[PDB]
Amino acid sequence: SHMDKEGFLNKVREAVDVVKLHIELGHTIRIISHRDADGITSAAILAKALGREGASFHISIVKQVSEDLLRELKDEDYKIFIFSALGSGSLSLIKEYLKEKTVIILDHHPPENVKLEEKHILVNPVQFGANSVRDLSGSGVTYFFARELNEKNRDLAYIAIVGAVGDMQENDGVFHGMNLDIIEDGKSLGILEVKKELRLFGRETRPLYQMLAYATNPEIPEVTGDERKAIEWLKNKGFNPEKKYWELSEEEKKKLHDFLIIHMIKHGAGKEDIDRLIGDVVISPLYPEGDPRHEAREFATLLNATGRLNLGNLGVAVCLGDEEAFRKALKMVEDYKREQIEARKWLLQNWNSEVWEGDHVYVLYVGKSIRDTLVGIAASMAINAGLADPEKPVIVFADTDEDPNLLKGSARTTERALAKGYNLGEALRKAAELVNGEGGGHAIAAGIRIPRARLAEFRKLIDKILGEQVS
Ligand SMILES: Nc1ccn([C@@H]2O[C@H](COP(=O)(O)O)[C@@H](O)[C@H]2O)c(=O)n1
Ligand SMILES: Nc1ccn([C@@H]2O[C@H](COP(=O)(O)O)[C@@H](O)[C@H]2O)c(=O)n1
Ligand SMILES: Nc1ccn([C@@H]2O[C@H](COP(=O)(O)O)[C@@H](O)[C@H]2O)c(=O)n1
Ligand SMILES: [Zn+2]
Ligand SMILES: [Zn+2]
Ligand SMILES: [Zn+2]
Repeated sequence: SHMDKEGFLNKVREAVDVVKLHIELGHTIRIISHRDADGITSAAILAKALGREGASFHISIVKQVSEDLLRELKDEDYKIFIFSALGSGSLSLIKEYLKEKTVIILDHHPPENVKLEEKHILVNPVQFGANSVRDLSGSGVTYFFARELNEKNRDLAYIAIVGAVGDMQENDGVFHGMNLDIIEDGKSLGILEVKKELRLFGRETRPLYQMLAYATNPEIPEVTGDERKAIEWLKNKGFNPEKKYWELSEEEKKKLHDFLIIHMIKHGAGKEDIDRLIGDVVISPLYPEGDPRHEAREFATLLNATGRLNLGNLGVAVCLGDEEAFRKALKMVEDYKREQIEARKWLLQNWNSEVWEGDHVYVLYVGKSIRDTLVGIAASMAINAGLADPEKPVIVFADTDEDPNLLKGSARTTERALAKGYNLGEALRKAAELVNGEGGGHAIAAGIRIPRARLAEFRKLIDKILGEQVS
């Protein structure tokens, strides 16, 4: 990939001009944002930026831009809608249901290849050469929107990076694309620092043995999922296992890094996993050490915890400095992490007996054993736990809140699988059109909803469609 950065920024400036037309008239800005760290930070960036202009706004945090959602937004009397961190795969639907409204899409998903009307403006870095999961996230698009609207919005650079980390834009251990420009803005203001550190959840709030035991991206062999063994390993290497990572000296951190790298090599971990163990970690002196907001991944996890309970609006308030919202959000992270480890335990126990393996895909139907909103994490964990061939994409389906006749599915894969030609977003979109469902997303990570009774048909279909992508 390679971004035309100034061309993208000129498109951003075009959207800023449109939103200013509505601010002048006192129009309330309707905001629809994705239910994850990327979308929650996106909405907070818009809330702070519009607040600086004295404009009013109304935020909803949602899972997807569905035809049903757009039917609802069609009847709302707002004059302008901003979709942030989602929507680029729903341009035809937005064109239909919001035809007589002004729409701004601040997003980084692979855009639907259709023509938009004059009052609908897509602001998407992928259209200017970006890799959708690496060069900029939804919070990043929203950040540059806010920055062009008012230069004072550069103080949102850390919140923007929180969304990027939540979206795993530094999944290979380093930041890329225009995320590096946001980082430079934040450094100039002194509100963020980039450290070369252990890229695991728990730098601020977890004891070291839980930082190691929670590691699923990448896993630490023999230690992941076993706090007792994590304690034994840490003590044997000379570390107080109850200490938090932020309490280690820089000398002690580097010693831990060496021990972990040697451990992964001795247990045969792959080069890709070793390379993303140590890398860019973003902290912020705006918050105290030991506070999850002090580090981007802990902050993103805190926001994801509010989204999981359908309290994304509380996550927005956390980003905006509401300390009472922060105290509530702290109480949601423990159940969030515990359920992920339980999902991994179920996968290890049931993968061999339940998974359907085609020529180009694994399809796992977990029934009700894993929450519908966790099937994506589960698919990724099947790869990281070594259950799945890294070159074969994994799709996990579960029963879902949304509909008793529906299955919610998530697809995940690796960069080496993408090198073979697979594109999960495109494959799921095309398969959904044939089994009376709905799907799409990134090449490396995508979602789909299908009727439960069409699962067997879907498995054969998606295997064939993925195979046709193999060049
Ligand atoms: N392999 C993986 C994949 C996801 N996760 C968790 O899932 C969260 C969000 O995952 P998605 O980006 O797939 O929605 C991450 O921030 C992390 O807490 C994990 O712990 N291990
Ligand atoms: N119909 C769909 C379903 C999911 N997606 C995208 O696919 C990605 C992964 O989906 P899940 O998080 O639902 O597994 C998300 O970025 C989501 O916005 C999409 O663009 N169109
Ligand atoms: N290298 C990467 C980068 C992102 N991802 C996934 O891509 C998705 C991006 O989230 P959105 O669809 O919400 O933008 C997340 O599920 C994230 O875990 C990945 O699976 N591998
Ligand atoms: Zn260039
Ligand atoms: Zn998102
Ligand atoms: Zn995103």
